[PDB]
Amino acid sequence: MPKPIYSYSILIFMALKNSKTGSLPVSEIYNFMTEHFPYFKTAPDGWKNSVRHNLSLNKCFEKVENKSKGCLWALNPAKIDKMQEELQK
DNA sequence: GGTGGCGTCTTCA
DNA sequence: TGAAGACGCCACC
Repeated sequence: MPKPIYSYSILIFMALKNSKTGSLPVSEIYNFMTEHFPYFKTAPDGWKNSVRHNLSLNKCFEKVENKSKGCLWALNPAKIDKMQEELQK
């Protein structure tokens, strides 16, 4: 169908804020996106790469220390207001 | 061949 | 300057 109106940053923010602990491995970010935005179930390859590009670059998201193979990703708490504002559009 | 972290390159404002 | 994202690389298993 159409792409979501949301940037990848906001899509990731939705996935993480919706989670039980507030952090997810990227495989579960993908599952959130395909479950909530069925566009991604059939989207051309590459979108996963873009999600991970955003996670690494954006200081909005922080890589969490593995507790006891993918890392967990979490929100930068100082950037939640900004992400919340952008979501309200 | 898939996965995940991060990089390159272009477009645009 | 830099947001934004399409697309690439490569260590690792």
